[PDB]
Amino acid sequence: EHTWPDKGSLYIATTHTQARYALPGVIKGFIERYPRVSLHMHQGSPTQIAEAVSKGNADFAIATEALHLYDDLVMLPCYHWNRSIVVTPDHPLAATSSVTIEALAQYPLVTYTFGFTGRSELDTAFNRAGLTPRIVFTATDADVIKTYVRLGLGVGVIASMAVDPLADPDLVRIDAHDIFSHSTTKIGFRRSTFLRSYMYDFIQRFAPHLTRDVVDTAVALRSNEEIEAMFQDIKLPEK
Amino acid sequence: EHTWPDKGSLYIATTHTQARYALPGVIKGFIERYPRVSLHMHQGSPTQIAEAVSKGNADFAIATEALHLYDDLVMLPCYHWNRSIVVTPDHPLAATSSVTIEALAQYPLVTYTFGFTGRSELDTAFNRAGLTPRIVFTATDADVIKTYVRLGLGVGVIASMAVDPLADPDLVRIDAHDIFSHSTTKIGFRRSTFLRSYMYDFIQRFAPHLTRDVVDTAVALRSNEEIEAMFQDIKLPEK
Repeated sequence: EHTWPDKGSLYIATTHTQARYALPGVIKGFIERYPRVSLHMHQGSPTQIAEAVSKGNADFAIATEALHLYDDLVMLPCYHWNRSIVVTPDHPLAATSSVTIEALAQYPLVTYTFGFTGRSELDTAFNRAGLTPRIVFTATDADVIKTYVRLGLGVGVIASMAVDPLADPDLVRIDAHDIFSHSTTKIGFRRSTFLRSYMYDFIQRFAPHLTRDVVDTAVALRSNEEIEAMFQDIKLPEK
Repeated sequence: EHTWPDKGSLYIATTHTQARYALPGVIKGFIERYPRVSLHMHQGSPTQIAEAVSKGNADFAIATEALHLYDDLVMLPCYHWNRSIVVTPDHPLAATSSVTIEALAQYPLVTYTFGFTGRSELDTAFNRAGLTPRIVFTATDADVIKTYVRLGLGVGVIASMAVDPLADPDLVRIDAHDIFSHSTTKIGFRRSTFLRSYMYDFIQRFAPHLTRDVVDTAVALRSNEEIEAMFQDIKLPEK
């Protein structure tokens, strides 16, 4: 009754973070809406996702910049996100009134894999603070990070969207927005890709401010930098 | 009282599957046992894990062959594992008395990422059966695979060790051991790595049949093939 007969395919390339926490609700709304649209989703590295859209068979890249690198893709900012610190309750950090980055760097760290899903913002942060991060555990998944934090491997740094006190009781969470710069999740595709109505639809559903009018305009800019500044006077979604 | 004062480091490179399901209990037993041993664990692709041990800073590669590719690593078989089919209960497969591969290939598939964690055994299987797999979703993580299966993207093929009816109620599981050949998880390191007592200890704890005597012998074989046939007359662990 309220579905579309639109026929086609939607091939998306994304990371674990998006597919796990950002995507499922959207995809559910989409697949129900567009039954004759075959949906594909393939997890890979920022470099692999790039390839898949730049050279391969993917329609859309959904990743935190970079990327969707470069460059030679139309990039549209979707939302901002940052990190939380996860530890065990008898950890020293859990008992420190306000946690600085210096107090954090005294400890072994459990976090995302190199380059990354917001790791380079972490390393940049440590460099800027004249500090050396003791990285003990790297993984793509926030689920494994929690496990190893739970058994005492170290301090966990993950996306805040990957934290749930009802799904993760007993791990203490520490908001670290004033420790790390935020990350921007973006969406993109080749300039030659014909934008179907279900494509705009998916886009707007993932990023509301990305209406068909601003999407076509952004395409016409021929610059992902000018697309970014397009939204500098509004507040992007935060997750 | 029952711990060791042994000082050193254990740098391991593995996949999501091992770190999530095979590793945590072992690591927990290890870290408690060897407090002055700094433990590292880094998730990556079979090729990245190889590099890390062949050229990088990793001590041990823990991965399903390949690898731990090649070759130029000492490879020791740890255990055998196979796949299960996960679907929703009103799925046609869930209602088919005994599921063949042909009946499986009629459906969109949700599984591991290319090359892989037992995916090439899947593709080989389909090739052998003169069938074309409709791969819709690839991921490193069995957790995301379940989610997308749950919302109806397709049929899930995962490691059986990643299935738990108490942790995953309402997804029906289909044992597919007679559909796919099993996979062998292996462990390895450079010939030049000095084997510490905590290293043998970790090894034997991950693979009981890998005692210090069979480990040193395997090292002396100068062939990972001859190491494999060493255990052809015993039954390796199955998970």
